Amino acid sequence: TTYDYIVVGGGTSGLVVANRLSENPDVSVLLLEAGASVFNNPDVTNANGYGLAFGSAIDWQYQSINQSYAGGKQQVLRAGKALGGTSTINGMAYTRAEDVQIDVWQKLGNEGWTWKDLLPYYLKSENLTAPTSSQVAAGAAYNPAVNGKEGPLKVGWSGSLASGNLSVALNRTFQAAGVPWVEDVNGGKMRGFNIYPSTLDVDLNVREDAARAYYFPYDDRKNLHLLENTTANRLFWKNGSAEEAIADGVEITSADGKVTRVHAKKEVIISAGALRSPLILELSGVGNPTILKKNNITPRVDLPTVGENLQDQFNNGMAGEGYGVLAGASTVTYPSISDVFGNETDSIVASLRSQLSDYAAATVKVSNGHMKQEDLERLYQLQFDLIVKDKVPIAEILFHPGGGNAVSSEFWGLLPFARGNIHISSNDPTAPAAINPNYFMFEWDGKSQAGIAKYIRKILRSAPLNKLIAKETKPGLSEIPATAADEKWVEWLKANYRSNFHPVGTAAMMPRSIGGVVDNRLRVYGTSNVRVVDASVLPFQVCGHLVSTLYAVAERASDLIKEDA
Ligand SMILES: Cc1cc2nc3c(=O)[nH]c(=O)nc-3n(C[C@H](O)[C@H](O)[C@H](O)COP(=O)(O)OP(=O)(O)OC[C@H]3O[C@@H](n4cnc5c(N)ncnc54)[C@H](O)[C@@H]3O)c2cc1C
Repeated sequence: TTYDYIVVGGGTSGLVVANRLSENPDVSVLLLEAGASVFNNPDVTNANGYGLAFGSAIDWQYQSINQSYAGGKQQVLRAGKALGGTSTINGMAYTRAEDVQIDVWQKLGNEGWTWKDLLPYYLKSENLTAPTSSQVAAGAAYNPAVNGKEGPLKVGWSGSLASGNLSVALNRTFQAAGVPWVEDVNGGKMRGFNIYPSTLDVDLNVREDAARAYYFPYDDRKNLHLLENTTANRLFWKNGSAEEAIADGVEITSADGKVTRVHAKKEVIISAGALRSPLILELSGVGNPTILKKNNITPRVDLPTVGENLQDQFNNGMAGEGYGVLAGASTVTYPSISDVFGNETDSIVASLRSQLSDYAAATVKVSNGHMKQEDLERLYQLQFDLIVKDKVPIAEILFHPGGGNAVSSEFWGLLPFARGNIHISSNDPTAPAAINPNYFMFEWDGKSQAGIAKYIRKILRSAPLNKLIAKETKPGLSEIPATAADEKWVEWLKANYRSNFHPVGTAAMMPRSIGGVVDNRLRVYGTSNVRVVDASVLPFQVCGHLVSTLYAVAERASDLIKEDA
């Protein structure tokens, strides 16, 4: 039961690592996956099936604690339980990050993590199919210099894509609001309006999940091994004389309930997702001693920010009704703070600036003092500067034809300041975690969401879109009158929001001295040979949809692992 590498979690990120490490025929790799293949699951393969698998056997359906700042209700936190992980149930959108927000990773002390360093790995991951003439006419575009042609992840546009009145009107309406069309949001500058591509195999007309990309075309490799329906509980350690912890292997529970062990000669890579990887660490004795001791776990490594620094987004939705049939492309708009707030920007900025130290003080308490005031002030300053000085997008706004006369919009603030945490509730590896994203904790988080909603209301009634749109239907003017105060908007947003399912930061890549959990090679502090490679390591949220960046991070991590070997 001994392998060179064990990769825990055959998901979006884990499959990349397993693929790349097994390129060396003399290296054995074991993948552990709690779920199973969805190669033949038609609700996964369905190119238009986003949403169908929600609440099914392939959705973990994690649940938050009461969201005390958001009206008190608990929230489902969805995630894929499948070979391919969350890439099997997600919305398939392929968008990246702002260059300067990846550059911040190196600024805060993560050597080698910048846009210029990550770009080659975005390229390495990707195989973009160029749009057809009909797709071009609909608005599909790309910058060849920033798209890969040979990577495992197929990317492209739907065969159903055709030009229509709605997407043309949106282009014009956003341009009139000062937000122009851009050919590609994936070259490090995201601001603009765009007919975005998807993780789609256009040759087959199926969802391109991580397993179809990185696993199945390679499953004849004799040095790559997969255990499906197999849950990793925790790591166990070599018993020696030195302080530094050396992982010996992983304890697993199989479908028949048998608990056994597998061993790693080189390293254990944890890729179980942002809502599981930190828990695996805690159960292994890597985490906050107070939490471990409450659960009768002896610390192997005192690393009290494991599970801290959880950052997620929340989304809301609006809708309109056309005079007639609405048709065309699905579109994304990434507006900056000044795009959303216009002439009130300076006042919004002044208010936010006056709040940063107070946000930090509140977050210190969330972490029971394990993130320091000074450190959080500096982290929040970096985010503030991205918003205010670099003018990174503060919102994602999707517009979709909804069939017939319907148009829907789905939107979210990209960079809320709220931080929460996730922690084990017991030493029992089956026990649900206490998950607390702290949605709506800070004024900016709700105020920006309300600003975005108000902006969308304005767009729906602006020229030339207002020639197509008869009225707003959600919330509509009955539910939220034209003269309603911001509190009415915030109350409505709180009553109707969903998690955006973009949790990051629970094993954050930062210097240990500022509260990081992993180093710049993704190695867990205090260990020799344990890495986390998944959304847990992102130290801040990004502007785009996560898989593109997670694939790139895992591609780069794979090279770092090989170099260390
Ligand atoms: C509904 C939804 C829609 C989304 N929309 C988009 C979108 O349109 N575009 C986009 O880019 N991103 C989207 N996202 C986000 C993106 O899909 C995820 O952030 C990303 O897939 C997470 O990758 P990961 O490697 O961190 O974890 P995952 O892909 O979740 O992988 C973790 C893997 O570990 C397994 N696992 C967990 N615990 C254990 C255990 N103890 N033992 C063994 N295995 C375990 C899981 O079953 C899973 O396969 C969406 C997410 C959701 C939930």
